[PDB]
Amino acid sequence: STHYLAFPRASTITWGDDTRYWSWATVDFCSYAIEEARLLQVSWLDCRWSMDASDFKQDIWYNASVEVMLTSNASGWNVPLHLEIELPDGSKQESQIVLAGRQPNVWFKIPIGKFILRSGTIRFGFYNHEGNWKRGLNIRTLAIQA
Amino acid sequence: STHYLAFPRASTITWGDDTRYWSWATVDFCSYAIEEARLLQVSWLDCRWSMDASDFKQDIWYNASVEVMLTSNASGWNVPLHLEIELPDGSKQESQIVLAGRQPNVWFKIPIGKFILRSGTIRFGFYNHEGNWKRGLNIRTLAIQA
Amino acid sequence: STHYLAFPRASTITWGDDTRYWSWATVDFCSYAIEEARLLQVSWLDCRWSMDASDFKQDIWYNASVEVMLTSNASGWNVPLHLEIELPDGSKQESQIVLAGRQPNVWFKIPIGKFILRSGTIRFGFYNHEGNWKRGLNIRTLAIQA
Amino acid sequence: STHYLAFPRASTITWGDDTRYWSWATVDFCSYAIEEARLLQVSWLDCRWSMDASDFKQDIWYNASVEVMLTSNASGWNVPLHLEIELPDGSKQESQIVLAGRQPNVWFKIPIGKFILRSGTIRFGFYNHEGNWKRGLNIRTLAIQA
Amino acid sequence: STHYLAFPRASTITWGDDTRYWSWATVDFCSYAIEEARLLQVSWLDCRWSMDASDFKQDIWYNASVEVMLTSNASGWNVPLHLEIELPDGSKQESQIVLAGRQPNVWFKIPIGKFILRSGTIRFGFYNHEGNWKRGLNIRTLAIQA
Amino acid sequence: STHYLAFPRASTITWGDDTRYWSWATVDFCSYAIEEARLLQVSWLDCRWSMDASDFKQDIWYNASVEVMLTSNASGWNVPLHLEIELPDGSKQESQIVLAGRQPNVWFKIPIGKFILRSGTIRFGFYNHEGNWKRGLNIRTLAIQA
Amino acid sequence: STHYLAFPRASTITWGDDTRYWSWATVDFCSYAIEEARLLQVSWLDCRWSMDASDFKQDIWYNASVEVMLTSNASGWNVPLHLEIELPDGSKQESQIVLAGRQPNVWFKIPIGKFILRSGTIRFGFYNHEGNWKRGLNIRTLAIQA
Amino acid sequence: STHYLAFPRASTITWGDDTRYWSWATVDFCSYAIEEARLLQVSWLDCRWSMDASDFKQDIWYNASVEVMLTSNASGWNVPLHLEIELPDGSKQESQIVLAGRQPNVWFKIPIGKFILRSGTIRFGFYNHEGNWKRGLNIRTLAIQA
Amino acid sequence: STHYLAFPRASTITWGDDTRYWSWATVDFCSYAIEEARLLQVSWLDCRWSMDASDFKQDIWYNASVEVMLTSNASGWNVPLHLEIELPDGSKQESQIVLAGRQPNVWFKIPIGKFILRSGTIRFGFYNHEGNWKRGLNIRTLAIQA
Amino acid sequence: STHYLAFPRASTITWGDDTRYWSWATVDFCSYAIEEARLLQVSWLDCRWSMDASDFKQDIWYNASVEVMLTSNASGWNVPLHLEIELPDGSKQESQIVLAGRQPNVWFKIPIGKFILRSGTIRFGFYNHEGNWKRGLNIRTLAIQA
Ligand SMILES: CC(=O)N[C@@H]1[C@@H](O)[C@H](O[C@@H]2O[C@H](CO)[C@@H](O[C@@H]3O[C@H](CO)[C@@H](O)[C@H](O)[C@H]3NC(C)=O)[C@H](O)[C@H]2NC(C)=O)[C@@H](CO)O[C@H]1O
Ligand SMILES: CC(=O)N[C@@H]1[C@@H](O)[C@H](O[C@@H]2O[C@H](CO)[C@@H](O[C@@H]3O[C@H](CO)[C@@H](O)[C@H](O)[C@H]3NC(C)=O)[C@H](O)[C@H]2NC(C)=O)[C@@H](CO)O[C@H]1O
Ligand SMILES: CC(=O)N[C@@H]1[C@@H](O)[C@H](O[C@@H]2O[C@H](CO)[C@@H](O[C@@H]3O[C@H](CO)[C@@H](O)[C@H](O)[C@H]3NC(C)=O)[C@H](O)[C@H]2NC(C)=O)[C@@H](CO)O[C@H]1O
Ligand SMILES: CC(=O)N[C@@H]1[C@@H](O)[C@H](O[C@@H]2O[C@H](CO)[C@@H](O[C@@H]3O[C@H](CO)[C@@H](O)[C@H](O)[C@H]3NC(C)=O)[C@H](O)[C@H]2NC(C)=O)[C@@H](CO)O[C@H]1O
Ligand SMILES: CC(=O)N[C@@H]1[C@@H](O)[C@H](O[C@@H]2O[C@H](CO)[C@@H](O[C@@H]3O[C@H](CO)[C@@H](O)[C@H](O)[C@H]3NC(C)=O)[C@H](O)[C@H]2NC(C)=O)[C@@H](CO)O[C@H]1O
Ligand SMILES: CC(=O)N[C@@H]1[C@@H](O)[C@H](O[C@@H]2O[C@H](CO)[C@@H](O[C@@H]3O[C@H](CO)[C@@H](O)[C@H](O)[C@H]3NC(C)=O)[C@H](O)[C@H]2NC(C)=O)[C@@H](CO)O[C@H]1O
Ligand SMILES: CC(=O)N[C@@H]1[C@@H](O)[C@H](O[C@@H]2O[C@H](CO)[C@@H](O[C@@H]3O[C@H](CO)[C@@H](O)[C@H](O)[C@H]3NC(C)=O)[C@H](O)[C@H]2NC(C)=O)[C@@H](CO)O[C@H]1O
Ligand SMILES: CC(=O)N[C@@H]1[C@@H](O)[C@H](O[C@@H]2O[C@H](CO)[C@@H](O[C@@H]3O[C@H](CO)[C@@H](O)[C@H](O)[C@H]3NC(C)=O)[C@H](O)[C@H]2NC(C)=O)[C@@H](CO)O[C@H]1O
Ligand SMILES: CC(=O)N[C@@H]1[C@@H](O)[C@H](O[C@@H]2O[C@H](CO)[C@@H](O[C@@H]3O[C@H](CO)[C@@H](O)[C@H](O)[C@H]3NC(C)=O)[C@H](O)[C@H]2NC(C)=O)[C@@H](CO)O[C@H]1O
Ligand SMILES: CC(=O)N[C@@H]1[C@@H](O)[C@H](O[C@@H]2O[C@H](CO)[C@@H](O[C@@H]3O[C@H](CO)[C@@H](O)[C@H](O)[C@H]3NC(C)=O)[C@H](O)[C@H]2NC(C)=O)[C@@H](CO)O[C@H]1O
Repeated sequence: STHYLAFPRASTITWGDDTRYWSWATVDFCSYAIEEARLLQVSWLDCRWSMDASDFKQDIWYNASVEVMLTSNASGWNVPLHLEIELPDGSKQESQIVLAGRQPNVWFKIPIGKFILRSGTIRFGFYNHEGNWKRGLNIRTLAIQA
Repeated sequence: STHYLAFPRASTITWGDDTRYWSWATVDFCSYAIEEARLLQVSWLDCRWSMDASDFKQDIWYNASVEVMLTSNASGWNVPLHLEIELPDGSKQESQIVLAGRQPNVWFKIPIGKFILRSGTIRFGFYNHEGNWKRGLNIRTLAIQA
Repeated sequence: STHYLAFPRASTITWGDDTRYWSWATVDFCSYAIEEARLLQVSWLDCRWSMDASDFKQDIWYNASVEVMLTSNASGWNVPLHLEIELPDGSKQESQIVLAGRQPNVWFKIPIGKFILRSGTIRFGFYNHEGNWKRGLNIRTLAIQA
Repeated sequence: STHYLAFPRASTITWGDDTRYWSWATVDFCSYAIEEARLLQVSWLDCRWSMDASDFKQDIWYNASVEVMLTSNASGWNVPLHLEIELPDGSKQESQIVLAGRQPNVWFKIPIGKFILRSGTIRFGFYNHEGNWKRGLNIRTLAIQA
Repeated sequence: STHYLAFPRASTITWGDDTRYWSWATVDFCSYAIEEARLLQVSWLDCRWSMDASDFKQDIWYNASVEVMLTSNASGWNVPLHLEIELPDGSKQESQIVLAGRQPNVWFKIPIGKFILRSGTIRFGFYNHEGNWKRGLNIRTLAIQA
Repeated sequence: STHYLAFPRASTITWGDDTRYWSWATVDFCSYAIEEARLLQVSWLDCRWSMDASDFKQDIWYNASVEVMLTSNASGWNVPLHLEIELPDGSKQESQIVLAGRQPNVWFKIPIGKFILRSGTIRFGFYNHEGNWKRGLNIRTLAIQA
Repeated sequence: STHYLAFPRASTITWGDDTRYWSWATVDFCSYAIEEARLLQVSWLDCRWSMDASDFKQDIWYNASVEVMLTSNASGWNVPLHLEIELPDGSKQESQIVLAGRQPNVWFKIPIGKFILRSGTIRFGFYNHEGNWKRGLNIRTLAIQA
Repeated sequence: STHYLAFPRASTITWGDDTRYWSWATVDFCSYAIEEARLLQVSWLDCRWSMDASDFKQDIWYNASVEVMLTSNASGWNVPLHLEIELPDGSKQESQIVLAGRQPNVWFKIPIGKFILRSGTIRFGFYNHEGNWKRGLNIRTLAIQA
Repeated sequence: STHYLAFPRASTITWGDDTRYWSWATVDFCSYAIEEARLLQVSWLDCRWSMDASDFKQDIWYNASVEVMLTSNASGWNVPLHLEIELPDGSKQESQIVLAGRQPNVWFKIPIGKFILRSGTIRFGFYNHEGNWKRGLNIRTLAIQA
Repeated sequence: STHYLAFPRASTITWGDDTRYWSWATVDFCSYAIEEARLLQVSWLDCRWSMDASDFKQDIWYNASVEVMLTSNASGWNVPLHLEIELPDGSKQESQIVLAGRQPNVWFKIPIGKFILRSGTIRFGFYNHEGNWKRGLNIRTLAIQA
């Protein structure tokens, strides 16, 4: 069951405020006004939510997902999209996914890992820092469940 | 626009795990499994979410709401439901609302106050500690917006 | 806000007129002479007000309460006191309360349910038909509010 | 002894919802929240409670009163205030009273007549339909006694 | 260019003053205090502004719009919302729109027709008189332009 | 609360169409295209909106204002600007204001009087007919409130 | 006591398979997966279960009910919904009900008549063939009891 | 998804009406009154529902189950319980199950076979005709699904 | 005579893309669409145009100005606004101006210095880095003349 | 929106300084003194602005236009006017326009192409090098927009 939904405005997005690279659109989500982050083009693709471990219950397994959509204009996804949960000790749940040739214009949930706590910043995010242009990824929300 | 939804499982509820007083029900909320906290009866009514200030962006006004529903069986609401945001310094946004004779079986958003930052625990919650029995309040989510 | 107060004389009470089981006392209620129904002892405990739906406004949520007092001599309340609103179609808001170990000699409002109308008899009441003796309940009024 | 109190919200008041002519104010009446109907000015003065005969016990004489207050701003009462109980057969207990030069700011009970039953709508009310402006009548409650 | 903005208080709304069906909320509109008409529920949905033809210039084409918002609680809009301009000769610009499955929580301008004059009442409005319940339409203003 | 905004295009302005004396400029006003009337120079300064009394609700006090701006080039305002509401009976709410030495380049609302109805043309306007040149007054809108 | 429950998939529904007019939704009913028939809109409303008399015991009175729910979007029910049991000889138990202005979002059982046997098709159903659009009826099950 | 539930009263049970061998108990099943068939003891164990093929849709695969419970007093189940669907042509889907040493006091669904149609009696049932005593099987319902 | 006009979009503005501090508005400038940079509030006030020396003619004196407007809401200008032209060798034309108590709502041209060339980046700008809040400066254009 | 206006004095014009062929005239442009380049007659028609790529923002599409006017004395335009943007790599946006038989004495914007950057001279210009005499073209400004 879902503990937190966090919307991309609560995240840090490199070039997030620069309309050459990113855009925002107001939409309804089960009666709540949210803003989707809509990637036009960027090379330093980086989206991180920062939350404290004390926000979460200890001695219980959490899983985290990011809900996204590829547009008809999608390109540059022939590279590994790195998925990361950083715990307060400095350790990392590292995984990757390749978004190339997935169906456009449907929402899908990318799992970004699992964690358990036994106080301090937890980072949830995805990134690709390579010199190619990523285009046409829409971000809806980070979900944290237990 | 909505930055965080936090579901009652992420909160501390006095007698929350005791099926004499509280129950839980799995439902769908925009593709996501959540559990509604469904009050049968309690005298110490207390629900608190704990989040850290570093979860939030500075130099911007946040408002916080709690989405609830009264059942057909609702009673004991002829008392002030106290609403509280506690900031890290110990200071408090205190307000109250009276839920008696409201429409049952419709979701409504109780505003619990505003805050702005210029690091540390922020508490979002509602409570009534009086010796009467509160009955038939369903809790969906805490919403934090900016 | 309160639409109708109905005093126990306007109700049907099994054995109401039999001074072995029930008694009446004249008192003042806000400038108005009323008679409290004071249960000495009864096994068939049954109190019903009958009012017509056309007495009430449609497309609005009503709640109904019964104001009572337990005496120092109270006993037999370790049973479910059944609470009922019967609508004209035959359908029922069924709930219960247990009066055992409440404070004696203070007025309290028992909620007996909620209703909304979209013509015909509406019944408001409480009953316990078990073979034990209920003792020491004083009834002041049925309140109907919106 | 009092069988029913009915508050003006349960009644039909011509222009009742129109704040050019009528207003409402929340006050307490013996633990119960009621709304007083407070006439600012109206020419078609008409207040009617509708209750069914089956609400009442047969073979017993009922009397009905309306508790009102004139304000310091009272005027237009140099006309007959018509008092009426309409029985289900269509027949009417007609009387009148002149409110001019009465003490302001004290509650007084206007008797509006008597009835006995041996099923159907009973109307309790007062009216004046003349082209002058009635001002400064506050209505508390209809009382029905036996 | 805009000749008149007319706010819903200047209009006739069936059940407009009845808080079971309609509500009002004070908001700012470019320096000016206006009241939005916020439909909770009604079956006889009818909103008409009445203005005289002499208010308007002759031998010039006017267009008229009504600015509205659907809430997240919107329902009953799977029926034709009738749009009408009645000229003083009795003739009518009749059109309709279906509001079902539109984006909630965004203002949009419904065009209600065009007219040209070559003295007497002009009616601008929208209605649906069917026995279903319309819910969750907020009305900002009628605009008349030329 | 505001009932009608009327823009200067809906008014009669002596020499309004003559670009030696008056000019017009398209601007946005809360999403609505309006045209400001911008006085360059005129001696017969006269601006009148004509609306019918039946456009307005009876038994309620209306106030009317005209929102204007003086430019840096303002002059000839060392005379009384006459403010007038003409009612259908022929009677007039006459007031005046002196615009000399006010702050330029800020919008301010000139109150032009009050009226109540207990059918026919109502005129709202301002004028000065003296042989001097009035210069540099920009007109935004007539507001009618209740 | 209940002899058969028959779910709408076992019935014939005009336009049942056409998602412009009807939809289906999988839900749980006491451990059993059923599909509710959910009317969006249709003009030829017709739902018939066909069962043989030999399915049933002779010399005993059966009653049949259909359990339905009106949605918040309900409309077109200001017409008689015809209720019909056709026996093998061709004879019919004809009755009707009007669903307009009933509470939405609660299950209720429509009785569709009675039969007794002393071999061949029995039809249980409801229909309305008029040119208006029926909307927002959800069907759970036909119940046959004795 | 479930097409028909058929309760044991609709079936033929050898010695069903003889309280030495079988008993019945009224219980609630998702708001419907049903009677469980509760085997005390019998040697000729035989339960058959009879329905006509025309009750069912052709060219679609049906499966049938019987929901039962073994009591703490269960015995004699160390034999094959024969499961049978007889089609109208006379052909039979024959299978068996052994109920010995199953968990008592939990409902479980015995599959009794599959069928497809390309008019006439279909028999669904289970039997054991051996001379031993079967004891402590409770029958809830036959389910037919597609 | 004017050689180049450069509009604030062509410049770097600290917090320029952050709507907490800066905003943009589309306006017409002699038939050309430009965006005015409109300061709401900022502490690090910094605006720099970057152009290359090869953009300019050598052996001729250029002067540079910035056209701005203070709003009615202006504040924090009781500090020196630093004006700067940086030449490619690293040398700087430094001057300052105090904007406090200037006329609001009129465009004025701030001279930011002079330069002459005898290849490389030239920076034209104004800044104030002090910890107070600057508010209500609108920027139209940098002008370069010779 | 417009990023730069560049006036013909900032450009190189073959024979620009020779009053046999070209002339200059001081005029006002939105408060700014500019000089129009007014062609009397020339055979080598060539006008080039030189700006550096670092003057412009990367990863964004720019379009460039030249605003001109033909005089009543215009002639020699029965040839292709070549339009050119040269990028630093040496590559070219080549297009052409024919100015013969256009309206004289109105400003019009000739688009000269589009560019995007992913450091060095960018050339914007128009030319015709043929041996005929071009006459009566007035140049106002190069506009660069994004
Ligand atoms: C050269 C190549 O392979 N392709 C180019 C892209 O690399 C380039 O993207 C930009 O790359 C720079 C350099 O990595 C990014 O900035 C760096 O990354 C982070 C920003 O948070 C920071 O830690 C580094 O200091 C910073 N180094 C710099 C400024 O060089 C920059 O974010 C990328 N820009 C964008 C818009 O994504 C793109 C666009 O510049 O061009 C390709 O040709
Ligand atoms: C007697 C009466 O009228 N009311 C009874 C209620 O008081 C009682 O609810 C319990 O009340 C007690 C005292 O208010 C609660 O105790 C407190 O719990 C809080 C938070 O966990 C703790 O901080 C206090 O120190 C603690 N004080 C104690 C233990 O005395 C207790 O939580 C309430 N329990 C519930 C389930 O609401 C109920 C049931 O005990 O009966 C009423 O009749
Ligand atoms: C049996 C026992 O241990 N306790 C006795 C009580 O049962 C008994 O109360 C009386 O109970 C009967 C039946 O429960 C009540 O009679 C019923 O009355 C209602 C209408 O009032 C009618 O619908 C029923 O048919 C009728 N059933 C009968 C007569 O069998 C009766 O009201 C109860 N009386 C009182 C005063 O409550 C008490 C009192 O006699 O004695 C206990 O020992
Ligand atoms: C002119 C004068 O001396 N007095 C005016 C009043 O007559 C007038 O009061 C309004 O009078 C009309 C007519 O009596 C009322 O309309 C009546 O309303 C009733 C109830 O709904 C309805 O049954 C009648 O058919 C209807 N008569 C009609 C339609 O003519 C109206 O209710 C009165 N208004 C109020 C607010 O009481 C007032 C207001 O117009 O002005 C006096 O000057
Ligand atoms: C003479 C002086 O000092 N100032 C002159 C201004 O008076 C004059 O303005 C014009 O004045 C005339 C007379 O007041 C205006 O004409 C009047 O207009 C109204 C209708 O608008 C009409 O009912 C009157 O009959 C008419 N008066 C006449 C013609 O007798 C006229 O509108 C004014 N014009 C303007 C542009 O405001 C100006 C301009 O003529 O000149 C000054 O010298
Ligand atoms: C125009 C108007 O007022 N109402 C229209 C509706 O009538 C129409 O519903 C369709 O109506 C037709 C005619 O009644 C229905 O077809 C009929 O019904 C059965 C089919 O089971 C058949 O036995 C009849 O002969 C057949 N008559 C024909 C085909 O003419 C049809 O089922 C209705 N459609 C639906 C989806 O309910 C609707 C939609 O067509 O439009 C209204 O405007
Ligand atoms: C029965 C059904 O299908 N739905 C019910 C609705 O009919 C009903 O709303 C009320 O409906 C009537 C008629 O549509 C409306 O009465 C009319 O009011 C108008 C405007 O005042 C007037 O012109 C008509 O003369 C009058 N018709 C009558 C009285 O016969 C009435 O305004 C509606 N009320 C509301 C609140 O919208 C609603 C509520 O009763 O219930 C539905 O079930
Ligand atoms: C003797 C032994 O070992 N066991 C005894 C059981 O046989 C007996 O149960 C009864 O068995 C008979 C024969 O199996 C059953 O009669 C049969 O009933 C069917 C269906 O009606 C019918 O087709 C047969 O003709 C009939 N067979 C006959 C008459 O021979 C009978 O239904 C069984 N009864 C019960 C209650 O299950 C029991 C009880 O007599 O005793 C065992 O000792
Ligand atoms: C403390 C006080 O009275 N004033 C506060 C403002 O100073 C503060 O504005 C921010 O101030 C900081 C400190 O100078 C600025 O940070 C600097 O920004 C420049 C430009 O990017 C950067 O080069 C410096 O490294 C950086 N120093 C840091 C971060 O340590 C910052 O830009 C200012 N922000 C704004 C919006 O102007 C405001 C809120 O930011 O709070 C005042 O109370
Ligand atoms: C001869 C004819 O039919 N018409 C004559 C025009 O051709 C002539 O204009 C001059 O033309 C020459 C050649 O087109 C131009 O010279 C060129 O200038 C460019 C750059 O300015 C340079 O790259 C070339 O090297 C150079 N070519 C040479 C020198 O051969 C010259 O610019 C033109 N002059 C003008 C004023 O446009 C005119 C004027 O002499 O006379 C026509 O009759």
